[PDB]
Amino acid sequence: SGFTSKDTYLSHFNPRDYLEKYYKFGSRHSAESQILKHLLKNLFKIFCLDGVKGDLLIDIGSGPTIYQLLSACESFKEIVVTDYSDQNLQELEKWLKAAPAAFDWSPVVTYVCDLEGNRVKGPEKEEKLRQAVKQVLKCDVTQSQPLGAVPLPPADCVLSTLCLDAACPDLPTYCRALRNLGSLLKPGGFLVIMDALKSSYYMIGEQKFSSLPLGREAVEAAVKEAGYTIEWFEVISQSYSSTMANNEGLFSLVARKLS
Ligand SMILES: Nc1ncnc2c1ncn2[C@@H]1O[C@H](CSCC[C@H](N)C(=O)O)[C@@H](O)[C@H]1O
Ligand SMILES: NC(=O)c1cccnc1
Repeated sequence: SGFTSKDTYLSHFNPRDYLEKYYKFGSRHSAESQILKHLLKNLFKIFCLDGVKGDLLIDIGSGPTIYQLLSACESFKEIVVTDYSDQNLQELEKWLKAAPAAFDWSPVVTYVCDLEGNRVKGPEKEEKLRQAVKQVLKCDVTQSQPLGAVPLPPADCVLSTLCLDAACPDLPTYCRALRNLGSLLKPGGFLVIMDALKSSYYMIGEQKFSSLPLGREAVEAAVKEAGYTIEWFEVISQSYSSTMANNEGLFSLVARKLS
C-alpha cells in the first residue's frame, strides 16, 4: 500500500457510506454541509451564469454522486459519467433508474432548484438529468486513455470534483492525469476541477483514504504546465470536520485547453 491503491477503492470504498457521511445535506450547519453548499454555488455560477455550455461533458471520478451534475445538465445535452470503482457506478446507476433504494438527493436537488430561479421543480430537475446522462463508463485518470478503448467525440467539458487529489499518489502522476484528461477535450475546451487543498487524507466512516496534499501554487503550476489557460481560480478557506479530513479549504477553477 502506502497511498491508497487502485484496488483498495475496488474493495474498501463503500458508496452508500460515503454518501451518508458527506452528502446527506442536513439542516445543521455542518462543515460537510457548508462545503457542499459552496461547491453548489460555484457549479451554478459556472454552468448557469458563465459561458460554459456545449454538446458533451465527461464527469471524471464521479464516484457515486450526482450533485456536481445538477447545473451542468442545463448546459449540456450529453453527459457521460465515469469512475474507477465499479461499485460506485453501480450506486449511481441505481439513482438513474430512480430506484426506491437509491440515495435520496432531494435536499440537494431542492437547494439547486432555488439557486437557479426556482423555475423548475425537483421532479423536473431530476428527470432532466436522467435524460442527459447517456452512459456510465469505467475510467482511470492514470492512463493515457482514461476511458480505455471507448469511442467518444472530443468533449466540450471535462469536469472533476474531489477526484484527482485522491487518485494521484504524487505530483508527476497528477500532471499526467491532467494531460490524459486533456486528451478527451477539444482545444478551447473547458477543464473544471474542484478539489481539496493541502489534504493528506479523508475518512469514510472507519476506513481512511490517502490524498495528495497540494497547494494552490502547485495545482496552478501543474495545470498551466500541462496545457491549459486558467479563466478563474477560487480558494475558500472552509474545511471538513477534523474527523472527516485534514484539508485546508478547497479550490475550484475553470481552465481552457490550449488550441
Ligand atoms: N485512478 C482513478 N481514476 C478514476 N477515478 C478514481 C481513481 N482513483 C480513485 N478514483 C475515484 O475517486 C473518487 C474520489 S471521491 C469523489 C467522488 C465524486 N467525484 C464527488 O464529488 O464526491 C472515487 O469515486 C474513486 O472511485
Ligand atoms: N480531496 C479529498 O481528499 C476528498 C475529500 C472528500 C471526498 N473525496 C475526496
